Amino acid sequence: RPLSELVERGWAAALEPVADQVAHMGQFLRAEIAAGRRYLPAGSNVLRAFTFPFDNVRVLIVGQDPYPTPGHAVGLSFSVAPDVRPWPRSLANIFDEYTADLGYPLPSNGDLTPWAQRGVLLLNRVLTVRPSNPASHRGKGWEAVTECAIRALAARAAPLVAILWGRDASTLKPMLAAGNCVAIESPHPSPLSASRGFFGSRPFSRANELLVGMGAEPIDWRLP
Ligand SMILES: NC1=NC(=O)NC(=O)C1
Ligand SMILES: [Cl-]
Repeated sequence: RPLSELVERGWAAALEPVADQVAHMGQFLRAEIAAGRRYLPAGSNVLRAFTFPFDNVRVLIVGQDPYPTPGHAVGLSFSVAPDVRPWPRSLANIFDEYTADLGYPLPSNGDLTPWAQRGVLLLNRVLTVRPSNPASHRGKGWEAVTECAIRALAARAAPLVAILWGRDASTLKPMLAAGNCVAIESPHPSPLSASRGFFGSRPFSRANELLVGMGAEPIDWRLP
């Protein structure tokens, strides 16, 4: 199916340079199934981050690979379905920072869809994984797709704040360099850094200070 059927209109235009590579990745996933290997998230969720409007993205959160445990990955980085419990460790850590940074009560569930609906792009650099095999689809072709996405956001006239929660943070920074109104949060602790740099990093409040300083609306980070 063409991009226009898979992703939101603005994203379909932004991702046109990787249209053939996206189709190629569809073929890779089919071949995995044919080879007797599984992948996560579900096929219908692989491109889910790009189903919210490109034009309203104001914050980019970048992870590395999807959750490797069956029933966790849902196509938005770090998110889980609202009936998943206990939360994965990374997400529990994210929520302990959420409460500290913002002063909001602990969320009821792990669904980050409200962030996506408000202009937060919950991107992983690699969009699929073989279950129980962490980082197993590294180098299989997603990187050109997600790089295209990142560079497209940075080329927009609009403000953008980037939060780098993956191992490749240092490879990602240059992709964000050309954007005139792009601010990248540094340093780059990841959720599992926990009290050795992640807690107290204030990613949500800092994003909003930066957006407001650039004349953009803040993100409402509140979760139920
Ligand atoms: N634990 C996780 N690490 C990531 O980098 N991304 C995810 O979606 C989940
Ligand atoms: Cl985790």
